[PDB]
Amino acid sequence: DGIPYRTVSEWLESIRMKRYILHFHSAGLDTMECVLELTAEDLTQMGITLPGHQKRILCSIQGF
Repeated sequence: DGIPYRTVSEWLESIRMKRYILHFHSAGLDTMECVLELTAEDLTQMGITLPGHQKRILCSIQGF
């Protein structure tokens, strides 16, 4: 598996981005497996638009 978090929630808590939990559920991103291919364009369309926040989420994913 190799993903260091069990749930999108626990993952988001870890990077202090749990404010965006509802955004992930809205986009039907409910398991960790779903988040692996996110780009900045996908985050934008999720309504996660701030660069800093994108960087935070995307680096975390590369870091898995």
